[PDB]
Amino acid sequence: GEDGYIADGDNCTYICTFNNYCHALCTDKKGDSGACDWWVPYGVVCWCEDLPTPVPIRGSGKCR
Repeated sequence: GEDGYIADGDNCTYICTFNNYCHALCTDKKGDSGACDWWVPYGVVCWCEDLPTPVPIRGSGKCR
């Protein structure tokens, strides 16, 4: 469906160092694939491709 940085129900991304971790995390959540992006406005977090609407991605605002 959509692409972006997988977040949790409280607007928080997931930290990473390796692409494998993000890949599994993303696939675990029905995505196509995933990779760790080292330079993002939130730090080094997971980015997913073709992630379903049931799963949230980061949006504008705070992580609480």
